[PDB]
Amino acid sequence: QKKKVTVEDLFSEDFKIHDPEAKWISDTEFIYREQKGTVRLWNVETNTSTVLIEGKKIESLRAIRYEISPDREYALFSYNVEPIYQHSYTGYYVLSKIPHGDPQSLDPPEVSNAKLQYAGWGPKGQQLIFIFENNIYYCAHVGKQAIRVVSTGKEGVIYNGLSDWLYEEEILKTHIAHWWSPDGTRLAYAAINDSRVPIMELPTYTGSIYPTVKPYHYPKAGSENPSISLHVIGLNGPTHDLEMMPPDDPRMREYYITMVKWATSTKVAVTWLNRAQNVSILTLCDATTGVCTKKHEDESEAWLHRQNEEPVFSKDGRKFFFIRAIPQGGRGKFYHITVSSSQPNSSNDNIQSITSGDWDVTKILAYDEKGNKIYFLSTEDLPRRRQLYSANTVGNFNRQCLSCDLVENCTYFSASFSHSMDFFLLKCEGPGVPMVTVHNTTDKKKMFDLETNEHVKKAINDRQMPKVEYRDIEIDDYNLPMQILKPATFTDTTHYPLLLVVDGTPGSQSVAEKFEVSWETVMVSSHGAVVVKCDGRGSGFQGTKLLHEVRRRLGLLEEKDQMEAVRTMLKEQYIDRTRVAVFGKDYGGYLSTYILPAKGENQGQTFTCGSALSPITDFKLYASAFSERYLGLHGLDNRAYEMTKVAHRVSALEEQQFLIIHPTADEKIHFQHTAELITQLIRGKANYSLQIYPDESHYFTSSSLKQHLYRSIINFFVECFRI
Amino acid sequence: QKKKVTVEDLFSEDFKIHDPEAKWISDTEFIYREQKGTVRLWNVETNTSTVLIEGKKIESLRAIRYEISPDREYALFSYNVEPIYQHSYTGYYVLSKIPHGDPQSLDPPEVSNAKLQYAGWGPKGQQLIFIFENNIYYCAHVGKQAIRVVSTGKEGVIYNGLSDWLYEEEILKTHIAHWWSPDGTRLAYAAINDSRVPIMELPTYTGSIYPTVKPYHYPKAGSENPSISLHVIGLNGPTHDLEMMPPDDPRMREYYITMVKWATSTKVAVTWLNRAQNVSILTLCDATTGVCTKKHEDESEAWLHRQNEEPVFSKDGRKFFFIRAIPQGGRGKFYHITVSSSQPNSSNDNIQSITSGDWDVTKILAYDEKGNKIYFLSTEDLPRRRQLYSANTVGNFNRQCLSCDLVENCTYFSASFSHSMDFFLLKCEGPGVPMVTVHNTTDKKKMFDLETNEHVKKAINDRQMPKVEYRDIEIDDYNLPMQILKPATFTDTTHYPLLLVVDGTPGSQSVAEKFEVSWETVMVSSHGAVVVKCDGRGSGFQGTKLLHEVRRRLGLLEEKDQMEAVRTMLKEQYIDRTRVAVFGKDYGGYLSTYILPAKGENQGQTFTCGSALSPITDFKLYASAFSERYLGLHGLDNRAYEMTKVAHRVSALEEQQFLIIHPTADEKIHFQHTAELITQLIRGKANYSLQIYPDESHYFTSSSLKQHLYRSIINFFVECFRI
Ligand SMILES: *[C@@H]1O[C@H](CO)[C@@H](O[C@@H]2O[C@H](CO)[C@@H](O[C@@H]3O[C@H](CO)[C@@H](O[C@H]4O[C@H](CO)[C@@H](O)[C@H](O)[C@@H]4O)[C@H](O)[C@@H]3O)[C@H](O)[C@H]2NC(C)=O)[C@H](O)[C@H]1NC(C)=O
Ligand SMILES: *[C@H]1O[C@H](CO)[C@@H](O[C@H]2O[C@H](CO)[C@@H](O[C@H]3O[C@H](CO)[C@@H](O[C@@H]4O[C@H](CO)[C@@H](O)[C@H](O)[C@@H]4O)[C@H](O)[C@@H]3O)[C@H](O)[C@H]2NC(C)=O)[C@H](O)[C@H]1NC(C)=O
Ligand SMILES: *[C@@H]1O[C@H](CO)[C@@H](O[C@@H]2O[C@H](CO)[C@@H](O[C@@H]3O[C@H](CO)[C@@H](O)[C@H](O)[C@@H]3O)[C@H](O)[C@H]2NC(C)=O)[C@H](O)[C@H]1NC(C)=O
Ligand SMILES: *[C@H]1O[C@H](CO)[C@@H](O[C@@H]2O[C@H](CO)[C@@H](O[C@@H]3O[C@H](CO)[C@@H](O)[C@H](O)[C@@H]3O)[C@H](O)[C@H]2NC(C)=O)[C@H](O)[C@H]1NC(C)=O
Ligand SMILES: *[C@H]1O[C@H](CO)[C@@H](O[C@@H]2O[C@H](CO)[C@@H](O[C@@H]3O[C@H](CO)[C@@H](O)[C@H](O)[C@@H]3O)[C@H](O)[C@H]2NC(C)=O)[C@H](O)[C@H]1NC(C)=O
Ligand SMILES: *[C@H]1O[C@H](CO)[C@@H](O[C@@H]2O[C@H](CO)[C@@H](O[C@@H]3O[C@H](CO)[C@@H](O)[C@H](O)[C@@H]3O)[C@H](O)[C@H]2NC(C)=O)[C@H](O)[C@H]1NC(C)=O
Ligand SMILES: *[C@H]1O[C@H](CO)[C@@H](O[C@@H]2O[C@H](CO)[C@@H](O[C@@H]3O[C@H](CO)[C@@H](O)[C@H](O)[C@@H]3O)[C@H](O)[C@H]2NC(C)=O)[C@H](O)[C@H]1NC(C)=O
Ligand SMILES: *[C@H]1O[C@H](CO)[C@@H](O[C@H]2O[C@H](CO)[C@@H](O[C@H]3O[C@H](CO)[C@@H](O)[C@H](O)[C@@H]3O)[C@H](O)[C@H]2NC(C)=O)[C@H](O)[C@H]1NC(C)=O
Ligand SMILES: *[C@@H]1O[C@H](CO)[C@@H](O[C@@H]2O[C@H](CO)[C@@H](O)[C@H](O)[C@H]2NC(C)=O)[C@H](O)[C@H]1NC(C)=O
Ligand SMILES: *[C@H]1O[C@H](CO)[C@@H](O[C@@H]2O[C@H](CO)[C@@H](O)[C@H](O)[C@H]2NC(C)=O)[C@H](O)[C@H]1NC(C)=O
Ligand SMILES: *[C@H]1O[C@H](CO)[C@@H](O[C@@H]2O[C@H](CO)[C@@H](O)[C@H](O)[C@H]2NC(C)=O)[C@H](O)[C@H]1NC(C)=O
Ligand SMILES: *[C@H]1O[C@H](CO)[C@@H](O[C@@H]2O[C@H](CO)[C@@H](O)[C@H](O)[C@H]2NC(C)=O)[C@H](O)[C@H]1NC(C)=O
Repeated sequence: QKKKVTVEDLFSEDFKIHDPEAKWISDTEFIYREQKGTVRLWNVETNTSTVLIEGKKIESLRAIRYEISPDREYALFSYNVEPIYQHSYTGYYVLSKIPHGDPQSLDPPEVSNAKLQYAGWGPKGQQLIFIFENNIYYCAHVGKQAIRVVSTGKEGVIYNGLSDWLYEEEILKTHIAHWWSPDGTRLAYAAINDSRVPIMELPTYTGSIYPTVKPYHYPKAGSENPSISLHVIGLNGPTHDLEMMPPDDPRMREYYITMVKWATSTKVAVTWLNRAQNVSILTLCDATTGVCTKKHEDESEAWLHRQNEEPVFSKDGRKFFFIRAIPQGGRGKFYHITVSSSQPNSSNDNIQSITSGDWDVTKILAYDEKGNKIYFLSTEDLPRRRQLYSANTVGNFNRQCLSCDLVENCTYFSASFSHSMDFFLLKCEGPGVPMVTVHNTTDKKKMFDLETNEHVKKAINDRQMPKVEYRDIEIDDYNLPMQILKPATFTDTTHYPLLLVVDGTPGSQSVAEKFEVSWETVMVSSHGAVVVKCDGRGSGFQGTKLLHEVRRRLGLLEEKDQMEAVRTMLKEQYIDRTRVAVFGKDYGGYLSTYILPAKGENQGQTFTCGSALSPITDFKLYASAFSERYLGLHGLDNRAYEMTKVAHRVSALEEQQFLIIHPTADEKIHFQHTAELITQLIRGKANYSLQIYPDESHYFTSSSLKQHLYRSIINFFVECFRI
Repeated sequence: QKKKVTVEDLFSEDFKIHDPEAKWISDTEFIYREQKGTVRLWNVETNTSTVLIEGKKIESLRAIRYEISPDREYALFSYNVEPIYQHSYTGYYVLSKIPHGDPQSLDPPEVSNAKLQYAGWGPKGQQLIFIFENNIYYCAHVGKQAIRVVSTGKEGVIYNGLSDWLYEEEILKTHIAHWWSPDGTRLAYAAINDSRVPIMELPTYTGSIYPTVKPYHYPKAGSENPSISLHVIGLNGPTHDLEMMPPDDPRMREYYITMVKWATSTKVAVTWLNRAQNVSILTLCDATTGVCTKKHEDESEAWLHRQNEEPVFSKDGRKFFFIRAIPQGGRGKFYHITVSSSQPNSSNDNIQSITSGDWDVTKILAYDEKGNKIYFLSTEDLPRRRQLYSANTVGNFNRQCLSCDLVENCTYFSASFSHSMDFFLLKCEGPGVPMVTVHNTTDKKKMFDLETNEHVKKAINDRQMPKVEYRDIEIDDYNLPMQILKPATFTDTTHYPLLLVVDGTPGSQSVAEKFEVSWETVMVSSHGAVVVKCDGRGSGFQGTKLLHEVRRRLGLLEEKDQMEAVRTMLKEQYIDRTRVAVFGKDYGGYLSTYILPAKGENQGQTFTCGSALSPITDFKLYASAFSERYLGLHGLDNRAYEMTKVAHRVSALEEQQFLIIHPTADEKIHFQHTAELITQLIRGKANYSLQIYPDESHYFTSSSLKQHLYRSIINFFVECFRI
């Protein structure tokens, strides 16, 4: 009847969602970040959305990033930013006054127009720091000249203020590794030493006539990890730099610092996780002593999970709210909020959780000390959803679900409260087209809409959007969610081809009510096929027990859980056994290539064709922090790294078409994996096909490229599908 | 009716030809190298084939190579752990006495069980040398301890006695670069300096956890070439090392030494070719003076060809027989034998050729000074054949064709004469199953058979061998030969798919009556398809004019010549326009990917699918010696390297399937080419498919691998063929 979703549509200015990136500045107003060019400043109390910056950003060579100072008198702009790893704000930095006019290059002292690794504003006034060649420079006053506060930096070897590869990609999940005290007087920063970490060479084939390798420190499983230390310096006066000394538990001689936050302007909280990732230690250090005191500690049989977890302290640095796994009677433990006094005394804990049940809390948003309110997101509704809740810090702990069925057509949520909990920004993300709204904490009434994305709502309604469907299945005391997407003009007579899209990274979640549109949408819409996603054991958001089911068995269970979801889908009559395919990327590529068998024996050849994008195929060749977490430390050969090798599985492979896609200069999952895999396919005399992306990184931060990628992928399955 | 030729057959112990590798030791007997294990020693005069070595070679960890000493009292052996046998004479060597028993490791002085880069026997006695870490060691007596005669060697940078990459692959065509004087008193050796040659890094993805690149000197077009010098040392007494000084012709400031041979035990012949390869200088040097004297010189407009050409001298070092291009009236010049006195005096040449015509002489085999006989191979019969001839060095120069229709069922030939021309070994090579015979020079009578390969003759007769067919076509004053292979059970009703197999390396020859069986045979036999080969301009064995037609036009003409051969084949009715495919490897892969167009416009899409194995795609990235030879020197940008880029052609590509096969650690044609090519396929939004061979070299010296290769190739075409 009307237009099917096509790839062009995917990259259409029509289907582009616009995130206002709203951010509170006070307890009465939020930034009202770019509406579609200009940057405003809404004032919820008395609708006064002033103008802070305008389409003069386009002027500054389309500054990719920008940040208004605290005193709201300047703005920090970055342009010609080039991406490094996951997230890497690293380009040219310019400063300008709030209304408009007169930009200025932010360069270190004595150096000309040079790229910076990071800029960003301080907490108070217009203080700011910027990192150049791994050294931290500071400027209190905008006119003041920069001062090199820390100078032990050494490009690619000694990082301070920013993460090294492993810290950004695996252990800290951010490139930023420094933290200002609340009063902007002291600055805490991690100092990472990759000096003794092995160096991986990345192959190049396109640069000059004689391409050369790009080296960088990357620790494979078992090798030496980056050595880290936490430091703090004064931002006024001689600045005495002090290192925050770590605990002692002999079960913490090799560790990662996974979390650091200021409890007050004198004390800073730190979580110390040991390399084996089975022992954790929360700590309060004196930013003037360097003495850290144990404030709690956890240990697990498998591996500690969710360790970047930031605690919420009471303005007086007194008691605080953390969140961890608590037994929850039977059926593993779940993540819930917990309370402890500021000065936990050696004997026992102040232990006592605020929430409980067989559901996980996923994010503490705020603590209203003036009474008993603690806002957060949870899976209490359905693990596939995200609702905003609130509980009483006192007596009862009654949970009131603020979102739940408010602003309908969407059940996935994110939100932030004003600097007084009064109001809060609330964003959808699904199931319906995403949007941003504003409410007053108490009332819960939509004070107004910030972004509705009508463009998108229109365009979507002009297309045969796929039809969603959730069908919890189950193995053992576990129920595995699994959403199935149907062609939208789905009947029951016709038989459709099955496309299993598997991720399966332990801890992640593939079945959720978020709003997404990718090449999968195109496959369902434009080429009419049903896609199936399922979250087996190892999945997150369903308690420790489920999660840890894959310990030292990476890729074994998930093969069964996935095959079981395929089988139950094969039983239906609106799907024909002959056209079954599988796809997966990253850890998903591993599972993807792991799942190309034949169930039973007489009933062989379950899949027709499969594909893996940047597949990991040997955890011996993968990042320490990841492999060791699920298979335990290597060295003395934990011999879990042997049976998990996907090589053992390709031995089968009889008639399936195998398409491997892999960007050549992949810094996360080295092309080395794909290379080793193909070697096996060759010895095993199997048939494969490779598509390469010469000198390309792991992420695909190019609409142009991402597009080509998708097209390639759809062109593969769509082929081994039509008959 | 009976078995079709299959891949298994190809690698069957049944279809394996056995080359006795017969080699004369005197004027009455040849080695009778391995009959199928044991090594004998036939005595043609009185049938006495003694036994020199036996299946005791299998003993010595299956020595891959072996060589009996001159005094026939010892035997050199060589094996390779991690078996791979190009024949870079590198591995572990052992010495043993002629009958049998007691092997001994040949290691340098003071070093233990270590690999050697080369061994080999001297001319007289049992003298021998061996190269270790690019230094030459000498042992006169078997018991004598080695002496490091030359010690300026530096692994991978300073080679002496052996070629560096470029010298082995392109300019000398051998890894061996040393030559003993006839009397074993003086030793000449090339000293190659790659010190200032750029170093190419080869990507590795499989070795250790952290793969690393493998570096080595490789000169791309325009870069600095290896610097060479010729040296001579005495093998008895203090050994004064002397360098043979090169000429002066300012048109020889940058040169390659392409040929060196001893004229006597005091004089050595050297051919000096300049980098541009358009000026050549034959020279006689005094192995005791170092003074080289011009003895002749050639220059061409295009490029000199066949420069490794060794001259044949009269026992008294007097007059000699060379072979070069001589005008031959009209229609270019052809290669024929030439005579000159030993001491050519400055004025004019002793010039006067012995043979002439529109055919090429391809190899001087011997000179019988006792009269007037000069034996050689030629294309005088048909360029697609090789017959043994003879001519009179005196008065007439009458050519008598010794082979021609002798031992029928085969017209391709190779041969060698005893150390007195009396008898001669004669080997087939085609068209019928290969074999080795023995005749007495005068008589021409088959004294007996040395190797008949009945196994093969049997097995072949049990199979539906493809049917051969030659069909000279023509463009301009040139007739382009083109053999076509038919399915053997070929009718005329049925329509067959066309498989154009193109090589096209300038100077080479693809259409010849040699006996070959590869995946092409399987394609014709087992999958019934007709393959077509054609030799357009640039081909060899048909005079200078034809050859040089491609100068600075690499890939242009050959596209037309090839397309024309395809068209004339398309006209037939036993072939259907719908299933036309093309394949090529190396320079053939270049042409292969160059030929994926549509003739005319309305009659587009000439090919359905094509494939290129290790395709060169940019002569700027190829070996200097090769590119510069056909496109002229680079540097000041000869801008022929731009239009020849295959990139310009892939722009078309609309519906064809493109399968690129490339071994990753290819040292001859860098994977870099395939990488650059794919980048273009991506920008041009074309469809391709890559098959890689992780860490594999360029050659495929593994039956196991070679097999997988073939299978892969047949599996591709056979697919886009069946309907
Ligand atoms: C890698 O790919 C190879 C081909 O690209 C695969 O080889 C085929 O493997 C099958 C099964 O092992 C072989 O048996 C087949 O049996 C079928 C009937 O039983 C035949 O199919 C019929 O229809 C096809 C449709 O195209 C026709 O082409 C065919 O002529 C026939 O009439 C098959 O042809 C064949 O008998 C088959 O021989 C193989 N095919 C070919 C041409 O290689 C291989 O399995 C894959 N994996 C590996 C190498 O292990
Ligand atoms: C500051 O906060 C304001 C809070 O009101 C905000 O205004 C928002 O609220 C009003 C009303 O609550 C929204 O009203 C709009 O939408 C409704 C329903 O679509 C319309 O109602 C009816 O429309 C019919 C037409 O069929 C008309 O005939 C009826 O008389 C009736 O009005 C309204 O007409 C109106 O369009 C308003 O949309 C909403 N604002 C947004 C866009 O979110 C203020 O916007 C805000 N101050 C600023 C700076 O705008
Ligand atoms: C790369 O491969 C893709 C598919 O693997 C090629 O796409 C195909 O291109 C044709 C036309 O170029 C599409 O249209 C066809 O039109 C005829 C009408 O004459 C019709 O009979 C066919 O049914 C077909 O619709 C074809 O649909 C399309 N295939 C798909 C579904 O993608 C592409 O041409 C190749 N090279 C490129 C990208 O240029
Ligand atoms: C990672 O970065 C740190 C700095 O954050 C590096 O520190 C340097 O470590 C070397 C040792 O490898 C020190 O040199 C040694 O000094 C001692 C003096 O006691 C001397 O005996 C040795 O011969 C050697 O010279 C160096 O002083 C130190 N840099 C300074 C001055 O702070 C560290 O090496 C890197 N990785 C690690 C943990 O080794
Ligand atoms: C969390 O994982 C760590 C890492 O395995 C566990 O710690 C222990 O690590 C040490 C490594 O020094 C292992 O010690 C071994 O103990 C045996 C005892 O006979 C000794 O003979 C060996 O020489 C070696 O010292 C030990 O295997 C390992 N413990 C475990 C889990 O087996 C830590 O205990 C784990 N925590 C839990 C219970 O989750
Ligand atoms: C949640 O609320 C939205 C509104 O914010 C709902 O929008 C409605 O979406 C349906 C799609 O099923 C629209 O239907 C279409 O109407 C047009 C009328 O021109 C017709 O041409 C199409 O064939 C189709 O029937 C409907 O117009 C729209 N309602 C309006 C007018 O606002 C939405 O359905 C709800 N859930 C979601 C996200 O689907
Ligand atoms: C390739 O190999 C040769 C040897 O066969 C290299 O010879 C070395 O050349 C360097 C110059 O690049 C010499 O060093 C210089 O020596 C002069 C002597 O007066 C001195 O004044 C300079 O300060 C410098 O040290 C070096 O002596 C020589 N090696 C020896 C001792 O034999 C040659 O350099 C390599 N390729 C080329 C042409 O550079
Ligand atoms: C030394 O030289 C001998 C001289 O010929 C070898 O003999 C060979 O030649 C004879 C005849 O010329 C062959 O005759 C037999 O085979 C043919 C083949 O069909 C028959 O038609 C004929 O009736 C004979 O039966 C020998 O077979 C042939 N021998 C070989 C193997 O070549 C003689 O063999 C050789 N000395 C040795 C060591 O055998
Ligand atoms: C190969 O041919 C030679 C001739 O070169 C044969 O030997 C004699 O040749 C002369 C001609 O110069 C004849 O007059 C003799 O009659 C030949 N010998 C005889 C009687 O056969 C020789 O026999 C052949 N091969 C060998 C040397 O065995
Ligand atoms: C957020 O919006 C609601 C409007 O519905 C406000 O609620 C009123 O608050 C006053 C207290 O200042 C009460 O006395 C009224 O009874 C409330 N109105 C009613 C009847 O709903 C609220 O004031 C707004 N923001 C906040 C938190 O004050
Ligand atoms: C063979 O080629 C060389 C170079 O290509 C010719 O020598 C000259 O080399 C210089 C480089 O310094 C060029 O500038 C000249 O243009 C070259 N001469 C020519 C061909 O114009 C050499 O003469 C060539 N031989 C011939 C005549 O073909
Ligand atoms: C060349 O001669 C051989 C003899 O060595 C011929 O052999 C015959 O080959 C056919 C194959 O078509 C077989 O059917 C016959 O049985 C063979 N003859 C016998 C019985 O020996 C051969 O035909 C000729 N050409 C080639 C190489 O095929």
